[PDB]
Amino acid sequence: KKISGGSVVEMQGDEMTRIIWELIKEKLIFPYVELDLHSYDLGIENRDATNDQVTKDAAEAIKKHNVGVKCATITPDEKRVEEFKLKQMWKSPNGTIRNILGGTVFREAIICKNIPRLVSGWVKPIIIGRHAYGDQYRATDFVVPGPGKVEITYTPSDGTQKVTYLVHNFEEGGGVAMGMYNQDKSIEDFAHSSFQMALSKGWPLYLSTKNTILKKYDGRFKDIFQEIYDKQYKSQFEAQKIWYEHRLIDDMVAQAMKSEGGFIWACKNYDGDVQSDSVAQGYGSLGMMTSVLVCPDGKTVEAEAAHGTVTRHYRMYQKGQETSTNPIASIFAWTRGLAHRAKLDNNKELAFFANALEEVSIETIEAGFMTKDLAACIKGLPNVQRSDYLNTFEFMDKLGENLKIKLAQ
Amino acid sequence: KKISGGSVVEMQGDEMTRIIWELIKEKLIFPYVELDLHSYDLGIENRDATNDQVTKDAAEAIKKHNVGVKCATITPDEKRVEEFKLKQMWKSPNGTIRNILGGTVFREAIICKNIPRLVSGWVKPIIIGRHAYGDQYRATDFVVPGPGKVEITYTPSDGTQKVTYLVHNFEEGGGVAMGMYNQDKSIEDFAHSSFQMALSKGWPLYLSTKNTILKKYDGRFKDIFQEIYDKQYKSQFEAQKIWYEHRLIDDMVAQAMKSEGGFIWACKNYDGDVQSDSVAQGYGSLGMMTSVLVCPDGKTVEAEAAHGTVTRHYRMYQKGQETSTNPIASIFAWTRGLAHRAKLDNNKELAFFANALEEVSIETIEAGFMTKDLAACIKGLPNVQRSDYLNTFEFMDKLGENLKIKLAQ
Ligand SMILES: NC(=O)c1ccc[n+]([C@@H]2O[C@H](COP(=O)([O-])OP(=O)(O)OC[C@H]3O[C@@H](n4cnc5c(N)ncnc54)[C@H](OP(=O)(O)O)[C@@H]3O)[C@@H](O)[C@H]2O)c1
Ligand SMILES: NC(=O)c1ccc[n+]([C@@H]2O[C@H](COP(=O)([O-])OP(=O)(O)OC[C@H]3O[C@@H](n4cnc5c(N)ncnc54)[C@H](OP(=O)(O)O)[C@@H]3O)[C@@H](O)[C@H]2O)c1
Ligand SMILES: [Mg+2]
Ligand SMILES: [Mg+2]
Repeated sequence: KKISGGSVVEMQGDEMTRIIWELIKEKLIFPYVELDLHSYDLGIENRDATNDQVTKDAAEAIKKHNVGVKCATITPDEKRVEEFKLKQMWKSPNGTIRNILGGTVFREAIICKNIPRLVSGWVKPIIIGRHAYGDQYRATDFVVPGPGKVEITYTPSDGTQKVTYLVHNFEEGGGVAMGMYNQDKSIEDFAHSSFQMALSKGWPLYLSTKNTILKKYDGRFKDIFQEIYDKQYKSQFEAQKIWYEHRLIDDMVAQAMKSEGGFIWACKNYDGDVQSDSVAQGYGSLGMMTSVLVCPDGKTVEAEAAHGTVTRHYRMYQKGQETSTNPIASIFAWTRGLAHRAKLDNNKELAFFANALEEVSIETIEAGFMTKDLAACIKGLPNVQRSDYLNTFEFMDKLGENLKIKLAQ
Repeated sequence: KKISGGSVVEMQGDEMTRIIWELIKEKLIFPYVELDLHSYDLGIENRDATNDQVTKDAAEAIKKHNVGVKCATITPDEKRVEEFKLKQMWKSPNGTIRNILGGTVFREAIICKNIPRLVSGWVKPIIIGRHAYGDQYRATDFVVPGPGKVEITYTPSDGTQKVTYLVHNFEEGGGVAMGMYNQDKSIEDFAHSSFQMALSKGWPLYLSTKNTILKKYDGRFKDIFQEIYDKQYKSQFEAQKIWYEHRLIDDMVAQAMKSEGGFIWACKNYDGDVQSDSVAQGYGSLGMMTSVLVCPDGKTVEAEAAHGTVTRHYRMYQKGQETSTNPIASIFAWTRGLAHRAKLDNNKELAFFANALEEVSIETIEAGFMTKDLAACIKGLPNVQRSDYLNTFEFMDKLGENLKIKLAQ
């Protein structure tokens, strides 16, 4: 019999992931779960034929039904215009979905006992939440060709005095300057999503800033987090035996390095962008990392794999050659989206399914069945032999059958 | 029989490091090397006595004689002005010496094979250089208390052809905003010290930036490094089988994590401050890290331990309790200073001494004779027993006695 799974927006995507995506639904999901499924094809073909409007449609569909699961999509560049004869160099679907939904993106590992990390001691997930707006990413930067002054000026709407600050007087030669900003409302959303994510996963939360030097800019993030914590989350944190602390970024990267893991780490835009590439690598393959967008509203979530379409593997797949692409990240996109769906609907049976699929995936790996990327974590890439791993399809077949066995009890 | 070691400027310091400093000189340096020493007591009491003049004097002496070796010093805060009745909250001696000399600080680990790192494969040194100036550290930040526009502006010295960059029109509520800059001259210096360090150590060099988004601000860093490489350093790198490449920060932090080590990593101001704490902890104890200032002139160096005065340890020492403070970093401040003295004076015998003391230090530890911090890296802090390590004095006595053995050869 089939579990009543509810409403979910489903976004098909490109290349290697698209093939894996279909295998996941066919073999892992639809056999066990009936869904009020709203599909939008964000394949690059159907994106061009609708002028990116299927993307905006899907973002709004997530806003309406609250749970989005998305396959990796090609982000058009020049090479990709030539490739598909694209009418316009369309923007990142993730950029467009983020911008429409708001929210913070959090990256959580999938951890298996028999797969060594690069940071030996990481035994639990370090979940980085990256504040997705402003700072360096909406900066206004320029070359300073020669002598002159760079000033920054605030002009109040309430009539009162314009303020002008000298940033630097270039007396000889030139250089470089920029302005950047953040927005109180965005910082509050970032805060809300981080507090909520910590309360739902059951881990403490740390915020990193550099407020020792950026006393006003970063002080603001620190103040906003503290004041939201105090008036809206503190007592749930203590009832759950969790805490919230602000840290200096220099202390935090050191603490994360020495940690066992088991915490949420809210990062500023740039720090999240960098520190999450470090942490993912410290865990191992990107095939073991999801990327989940969590809106401030408590309700709306969008889940994907942290990696891309895996073009290189797709090229070999197009040539009739062997592939071993890790599907775990795509699977946990499904399971983590489904678990959130189940939390919204109070659906014990769906929560039970999502968790059992995670367990089947981990157990199957723990038993010796794994893709090449994972075999390389054990032996070192130069020593992997063909008998150490399964191809993509053998691995999915195995997971599909172990799942079936696990679901019978 | 003594080695003529030449001219060295020596700077005494504070607390636990100060005790260790004297021991190093008495037991490891002075029995073997005669020096034209120029001593300066940058202990906290003497800085106060001379209104921080001894710090400026020391820095002018480094300028004159080209090599400096410095013990860890107290940076005054409120609590410290109380402790010593300081007539003013004196500036960090590091930042006073750095501003006077120019130069870029580079951090290099000491690696022993029986001491595990936190990061698996790190087997060779990852030497981060930090651009010492500008960006966040000389920025102009402020709170935006309500609606209004923020604009940053460049006005050429002749007062003509002003360019205004709108950073944000804050329509509802407020936020935060910032102007920052860098300077061509400073960036060139940074490039020269990085290229020189790479060619002296015999490692390749990477420069990390975020030029995918900061196209003008960071492309300037990239362009300047590239034009100084192509004009002045390329043929030397090629003769030494060594390369220079620019990397995106996101790629670099991932590369470093996956690496076996063995490169110089030039970082921008903020990235250097952050990633060097991450890397230091990835290696283990701070007692195994030095911090060497290298001036663009090719000639002038200042060496010290990357750690501080180890105040916690010093308190135990002041109450007549046993202490175990790693002196390796202070020793490598002396050996790396003396090697640079040797390079400048073409002093084979001094060069031999420096390297032998480094070897002795590593071998002693590799043979099981070590301080508590290192025993903690092997066993885990909670599992360390007294018999797993040596106390400070026992450890120095053992080095001094292995050193004497090695010098008979
Ligand atoms: N959210 C998104 O939709 C998203 C995110 C990132 C990138 N992209 C897009 O995806 C495309 C590919 O970009 P990319 O090559 O930079 O990124 P990628 O797809 O993440 O692939 C980079 C490399 O990482 C390894 N890898 C990644 N995912 C893996 C998996 N599931 N299993 C095994 N190995 C995996 C592979 O290493 P080896 O090659 O060494 O095997 C692979 O070639 C681009 O079109 C880009 O725009 C999309
Ligand atoms: N370059 C400099 O001159 C410099 C740099 C940094 C700090 N400081 C000054 O140093 C003082 C102390 O600052 P801090 O306490 O933050 O930093 P610290 O002196 O570096 O001590 C930090 C902690 O790291 C461990 N540690 C550091 N050095 C060690 C060594 N050689 N052997 C074994 N363990 C070591 C100890 O950990 P456990 O306590 O866990 O054992 C120690 O308590 C302050 O006055 C500060 O201003 C100076
Ligand atoms: Mg990134
Ligand atoms: Mg730092």
